[PDB]
Amino acid sequence: MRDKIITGKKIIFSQSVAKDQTKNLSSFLSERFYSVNQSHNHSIIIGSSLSHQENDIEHDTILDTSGVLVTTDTNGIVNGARVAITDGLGGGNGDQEEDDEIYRVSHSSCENFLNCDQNIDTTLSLITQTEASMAAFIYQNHPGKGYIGEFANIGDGLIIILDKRFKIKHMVSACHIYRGFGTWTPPSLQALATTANKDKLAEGDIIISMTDGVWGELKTSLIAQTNDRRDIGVDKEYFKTLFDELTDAPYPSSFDIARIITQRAMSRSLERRKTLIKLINEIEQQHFHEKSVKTINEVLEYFIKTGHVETAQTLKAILFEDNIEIPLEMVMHDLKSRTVGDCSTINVTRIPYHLDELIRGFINYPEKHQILAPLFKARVKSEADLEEAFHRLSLEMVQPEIECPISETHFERAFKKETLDKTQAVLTHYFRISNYQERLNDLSAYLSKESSLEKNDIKLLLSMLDSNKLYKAFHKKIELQLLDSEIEN
Ligand SMILES: [Mg+2]
Repeated sequence: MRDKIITGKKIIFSQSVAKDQTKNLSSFLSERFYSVNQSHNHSIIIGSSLSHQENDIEHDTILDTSGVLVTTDTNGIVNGARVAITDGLGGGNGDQEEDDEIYRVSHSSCENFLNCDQNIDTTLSLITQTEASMAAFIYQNHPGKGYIGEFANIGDGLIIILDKRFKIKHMVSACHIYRGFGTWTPPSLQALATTANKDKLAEGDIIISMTDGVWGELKTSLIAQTNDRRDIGVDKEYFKTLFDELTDAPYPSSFDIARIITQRAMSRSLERRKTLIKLINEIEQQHFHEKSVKTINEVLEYFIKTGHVETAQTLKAILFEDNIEIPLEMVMHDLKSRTVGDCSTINVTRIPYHLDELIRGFINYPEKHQILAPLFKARVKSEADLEEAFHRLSLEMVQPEIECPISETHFERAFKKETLDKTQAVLTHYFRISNYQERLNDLSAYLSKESSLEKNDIKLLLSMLDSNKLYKAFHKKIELQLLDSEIEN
């Protein structure tokens, strides 16, 4: 059914910062982002924080692409999935055919990785036999090893692996290649063909993948820096506190998680672009030419002496974002012509529970009841396992429209209440059940003393239980349980 989801080529009307300064975070997010939901345990938010300072981008192409393919075992039960997300390198310079060409490789790279069936190291080797960075991973369940997740990240992509309590466990950092004086560009998947130097998960774990427009807005952390390689990530203390509004709430949807992170990233993005226009307006108000001031260190002499000491530190923080003498006309014209932001995209993937997927397929495909019946004898160990499983399935929320605006995100339950309550009681009774003809009578005794509503699913149970001519005598006494069903009023 909904086992493969890929984002589409979006084009938005991006206003300027001078018009976005009079808007709150709700107005900025609803005009620039979309939501692509796959289930309660996977969702994607894609948009564009790209904007200009005094003009509007009427055809702002979103050059990012995220995808997901959920894989199943031999019996049709989910046992893994493959996720990939790409960031279009460059583009947005005004050439639309260039933007289409960059998105063409960005979308095809994500789609070709998903449609492959090999491991992550062989899949990449085949497809790398117009640039776009990429970040992908593949998790899958092994018999004695459980979930095994192989990762892969190239460029400005970032991966963060949490557990069920939003506690950080691993991070796959981004990269930058020094190609010149201040020319740090992230490596690309297409560079893998140009160079030979290419340089155990658990249930409920949260794998979050984000683009340069997402984690670049949060508090950063330069992990490593060589002579031409820069490993960068986010401050794990600041990224943890983003989950403080989700500590006690049980089982949140991957959309709600991705919504929290994106809201915080766009909150700092909207404030950083406001601080930049407040700084430029405050510099133009001084008219430094009347006092003949051009050196950046003499401008700091002016601001610190005048009383705008916090306007100076604001300017110093941007100088570090990008002493010696540098003129004013260079930095002002540079800041005026800068583009703020990037295409922002994020995908959150929760590792499922084995029992939750065994029950999910048991509900979706009921004809497989006797096939996967002995599997319940293995997973189910206590009625706390089933109650925990169905409690998680109760709070699951899906999105009817796969792709919809982020403000008009309508969700509803992924299971009907009567479908969950009855299926829980069936599996609960099957566990409470699981020596010749004597036990053949005792099975009819426990079923007789029981008085469960909609007990017609005994035939559904008997299939799981069946897996001289005394079988006939018991099923005869089971047609006596039909009298017990007739007694039910
Ligand atoms: Mg980007």
